[PDB]
Amino acid sequence: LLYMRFTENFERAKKEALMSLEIALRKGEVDEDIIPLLKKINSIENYFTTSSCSGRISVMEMPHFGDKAKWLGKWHREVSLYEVLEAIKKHRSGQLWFLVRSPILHVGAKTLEDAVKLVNLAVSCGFKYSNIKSISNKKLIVEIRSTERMDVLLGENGEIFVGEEYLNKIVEIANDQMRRFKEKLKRLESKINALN
Amino acid sequence: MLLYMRFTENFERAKKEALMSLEIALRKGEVDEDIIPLLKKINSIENYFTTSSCSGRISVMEMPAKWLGKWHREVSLYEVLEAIKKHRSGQLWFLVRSPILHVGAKTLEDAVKLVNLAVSCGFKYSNIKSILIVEIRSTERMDVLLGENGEIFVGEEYLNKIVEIANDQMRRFKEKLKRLESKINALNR
Repeated sequence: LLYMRFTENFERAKKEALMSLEIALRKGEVDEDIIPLLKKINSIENYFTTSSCSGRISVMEMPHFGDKAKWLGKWHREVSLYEVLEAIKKHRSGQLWFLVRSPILHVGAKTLEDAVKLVNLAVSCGFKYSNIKSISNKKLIVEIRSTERMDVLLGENGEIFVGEEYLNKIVEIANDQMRRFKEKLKRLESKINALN
Repeated sequence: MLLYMRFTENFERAKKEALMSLEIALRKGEVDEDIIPLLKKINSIENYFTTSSCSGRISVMEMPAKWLGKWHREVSLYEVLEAIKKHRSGQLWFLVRSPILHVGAKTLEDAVKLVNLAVSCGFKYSNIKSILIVEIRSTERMDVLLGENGEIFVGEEYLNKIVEIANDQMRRFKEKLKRLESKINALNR
């Protein structure tokens, strides 16, 4: 590690990140929910954004938990029991899981001080799992993430273990968590202005 | 002020206090035996010291939290079932948590070298935390909804499967801890 090299390389790193975002947007590959937030972060002089996401609910099958797998259903919105049931109907092999995951934002910072300021702001907005993920000679990345999540086993190798009542309760909680993620992202967007 | 050569403020005093806290924890057996080797190795390195740390854990809890059961080892189905029977209100969850270590470091270079090594050993969520300190953490976390407001939604067969998967994670945790401990010597100069 070369001290202060990421600061020296910041202008370059930001320009490259902006080009990547510009194309991603025009290609319709960015979760629309957080497009406003990403544009806002990039409008602040000492930061830029890299690959990010706004939260997800998924019905997927994998050999063993943690070994991320095949997505039968993937949503970054709240879902209905119908949508989930349609995904479940496709289950054939491995462990079938219903997963809820927090949004994840990766942000480059010009200095260590800028990074710590952002981490502290993110935590204040409800993203307790925010921190400095990496420091290299090219850039310093801050990761913003929340603690909410769910991992429910739905079946294994074609067999389904749950019924409609339990599935209804799981979807209810899942949608509550998704609602919280969306609320926290909007809160962060409104407060990042303080970074100036 | 953030100083690269003074990453963890008052390192000397902090390490002296941390070593004192570890001595007490060891004597009362309040230290997860699974992480003892690693903790001792990290503190033997001049540029580091460990603080609030823990090994992987399985628990049953309810929140609107109240812990109904807590274990730092592979659990049995029956001890988990008994914990679940204590559920009365709120959301009932079965949780699996990765071991977590907090490490102080003399310089930023020391902190980054440790994060990079930990990540290479399987602790992908290792990072630099603002309180600055290094946090070492893995990814095999689990949060399973089991019931709500006194009503359990799952049966014993289902719980047995969850317990088996949880124990599989705990074994994976032990494996990663051994790999990290066997490589931590590289940080010495």
